[PDB]
Amino acid sequence: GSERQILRLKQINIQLATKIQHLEFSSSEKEQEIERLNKLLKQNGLLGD
Amino acid sequence: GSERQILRLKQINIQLATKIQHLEFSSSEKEQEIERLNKLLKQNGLLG
Repeated sequence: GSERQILRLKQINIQLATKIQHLEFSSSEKEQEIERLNKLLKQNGLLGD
Repeated sequence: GSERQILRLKQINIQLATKIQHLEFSSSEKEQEIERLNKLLKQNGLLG
């Protein structure tokens, strides 16, 4: 149907909105690991000066 | 009518799909940054 696109898009967009939140969490976990590693390298003299 | 509603839903859909592609790309960049930081820790004897 032409109008039949309505439900399909609605439902895809809900799934994509959810997937964005999962990907934001996983991206944040990786940022926190990067910060942890940068601190370890800095405390050990390996991040410059 | 329905044609305008559909166009708006398609606009939202591409904005969401673009954001997902960005987060997948940035997350893979971050995994590479983690691998490089881990290699430098291993090389300096901080990973056993």
